[PDB]
This record gives sequence, C-alpha cells and structure tokens, in this order.
Amino acid sequence: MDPGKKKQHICHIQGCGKVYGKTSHLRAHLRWHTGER
Ligand SMILES: [Zn+2]
Repeated sequence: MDPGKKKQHICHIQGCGKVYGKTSHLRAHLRWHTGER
C-alpha cells in the first residue's frame, strides 16, 4: 500500500538501532549481522 500510514525500517534484531528506508538495504545489512562469526 502506497498511501496510508508509513513505516520505517528498523533493526528488529536486538543489538542495532539505525534507520532504513529501502528494503533492498536490509539484505545487505542483514549479511553483516549474520556474517560475524
Ligand atoms: Zn543493524
């Protein structure tokens, strides 16, 4: 849904706390969270 209330992309994972607007960035960012050890 384009209109209506908007939603922000926040790191649901307990640890981070940044802000995102594009979902495509979530993937690139997710790899950093999982790809650690
Ligand atoms: Zn994060």
